[PDB]
Amino acid sequence: IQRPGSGQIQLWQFLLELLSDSSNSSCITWEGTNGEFKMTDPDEVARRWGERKSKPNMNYDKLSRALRYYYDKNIMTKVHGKRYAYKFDFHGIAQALQ
Amino acid sequence: IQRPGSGQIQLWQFLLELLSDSSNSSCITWEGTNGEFKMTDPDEVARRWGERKSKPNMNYDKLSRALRYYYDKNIMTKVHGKRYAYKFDFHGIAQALQ
Repeated sequence: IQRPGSGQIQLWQFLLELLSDSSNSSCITWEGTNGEFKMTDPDEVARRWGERKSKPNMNYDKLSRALRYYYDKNIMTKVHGKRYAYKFDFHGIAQALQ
Repeated sequence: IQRPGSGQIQLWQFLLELLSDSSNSSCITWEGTNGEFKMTDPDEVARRWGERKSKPNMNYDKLSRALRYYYDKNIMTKVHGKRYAYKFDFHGIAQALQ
């Protein structure tokens, strides 16, 4: 776990940070089913990630590629049939906290 | 979030810590459905919590009462139809990380 709001934060924790504050819902919001979320403005999520990390040329293409990497790590999966929807895996997140 | 293994740890984080290590499965284990777990030896979980917190007279009666408190906080719910089964709520856990 890194310090909330920090530049060293990992992507999984950054998305949980944005989700924890309902005022972010115009760009990213919980869906209601445990751990499932949707990027209501995926370009805005990518912009905010770019700004946190000060990474030039960050965009949704790059953000989605990073999210795909979490599947193998058991930290997240995509949700099919929905737009820009993903689901956190509690089993990998618990490990990521230690 | 507190330091893993610390005496100051909260109950929700202590249970995630035990769950993160599959070798604990004789007393507490993931069920497979996202966030659901079962206390395969609830008295052993209570003993380990008692030992972490150095709380005399800790027992399953007291542990279960603490778990009930998390329902109102949106951190956990009981699972009906199953023995000693509970489910973490990602929505309250995300907040608990900030």
